[PDB]
Amino acid sequence: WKANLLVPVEDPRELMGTFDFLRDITYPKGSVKLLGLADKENLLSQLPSISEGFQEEGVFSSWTIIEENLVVGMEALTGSFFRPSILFLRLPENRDRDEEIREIIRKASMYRMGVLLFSKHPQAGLGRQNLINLWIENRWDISMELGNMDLALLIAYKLKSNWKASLSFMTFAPTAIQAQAAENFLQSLAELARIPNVKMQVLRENPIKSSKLPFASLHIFSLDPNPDLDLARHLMEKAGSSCIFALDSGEENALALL
Amino acid sequence: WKANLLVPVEDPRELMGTFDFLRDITYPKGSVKLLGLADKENLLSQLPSISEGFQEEGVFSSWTIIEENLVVGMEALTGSFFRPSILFLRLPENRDRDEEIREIIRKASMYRMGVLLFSKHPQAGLGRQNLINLWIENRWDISMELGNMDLALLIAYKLKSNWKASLSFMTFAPTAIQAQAAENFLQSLAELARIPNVKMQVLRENPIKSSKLPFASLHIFSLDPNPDLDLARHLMEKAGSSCIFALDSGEENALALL
Repeated sequence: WKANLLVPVEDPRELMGTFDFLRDITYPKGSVKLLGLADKENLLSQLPSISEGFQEEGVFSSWTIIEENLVVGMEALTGSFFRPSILFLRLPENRDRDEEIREIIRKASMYRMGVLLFSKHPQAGLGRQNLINLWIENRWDISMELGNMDLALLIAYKLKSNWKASLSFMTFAPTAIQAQAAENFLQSLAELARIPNVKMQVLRENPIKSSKLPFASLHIFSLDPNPDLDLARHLMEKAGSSCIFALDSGEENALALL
Repeated sequence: WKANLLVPVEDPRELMGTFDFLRDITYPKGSVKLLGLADKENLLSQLPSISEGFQEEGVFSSWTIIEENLVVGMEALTGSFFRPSILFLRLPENRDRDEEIREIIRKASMYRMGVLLFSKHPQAGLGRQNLINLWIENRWDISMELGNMDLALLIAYKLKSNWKASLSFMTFAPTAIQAQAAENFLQSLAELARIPNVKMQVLRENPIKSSKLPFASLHIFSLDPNPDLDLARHLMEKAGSSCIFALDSGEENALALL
């Protein structure tokens, strides 16, 4: 599997702060397209250098300069070489952009694109990068049709591998019968995907409802096609660590890759 | 050389966000003492785990729980095994604590302690950790008595080595005669300290006065015994990347180590 990211950049300093993480998602032979948006930040000077940096660190890369611009950005991707694309967005602390962000997210599916929405904890950042939780939504038999969790799983596996971190699958269930089915589903997923040393937790309570989350450097969730961005922010704050939210294009088949 | 840090911790999430950097300063066989200050953050649960984490990652570590407390913290260090100590402080964005911070810095020298003051850029963080600038104050013959720059140099060398980053020595001079002397001093320092592949820049203007700084992942400066914390903040903002400020205990002899 190779992640090909479209990364809008307004501020090159934010990009520099995210470089290693973008690299960890895409290494090896994945790709990163830097889409520079407008030039007080002198993107013209910085983007080419950062793009060359990705190449030096084993990831393919390109850059261009200049919400309507994101649509054009994705539209331009259509027949490009670097295969299925994924839109990488940062979830800001300020809510001033939630509507555009939501609109961008809604639009990305139209262009056969997955979306990664990254909510980096302002104090912890990615911490020790040694523990990853993949949160699997209450469903429990395994069809290749995993529904909206293929990108989440692929990212979990990729970061497990690039960070050499421990990975846990987390879910929740209302009843004993459902809890058992969820346990069995998680064990089957790990077994099919051939991911070793995965720990499973089936929780009594939903992560949105609980007071605390089981600790991780990074929590991976699925992103609802019609997301509550405040819910996303709340999860990160409650976790006390970084969260990433993954919306499928609908074209990924994680198991067939893994 | 082995850095033995005293690290006050009020918020374990900030500690998690700084863990790798503290490790990069102290690895290998350096040490980190976590001094937990007061318990809504449940330091009692988190500090022991983080301390064990340092040990796992090849750095010695200990922890205790509970401005007056920092003085006691350092006072307690007196005859402890882990040799010369260095106080590690974060420079917050909010100025509410500058006076206490300044007082702490002033006090640290009394206990034969160096001080590292870290100003992490809120967007760039440590970026790609591939370029380090060591800023050497306008002086130019080499005496073992480098004055207030021994800790700065040792940290530059340590991070160069642990990040496998490129290192540059930066300085400034008012006249051609002084510029030549500074060039020669920097070449001599690199040669004596046996640090290879160091690039030297002698600038026309002071870093405080210039509009922009030559780019680095991390700028290392000396910290004035009586520091202007706003000047420190300004340097980081102008740089667009992280800065660390190092005040000597006065007992370090960097060259004799390097």
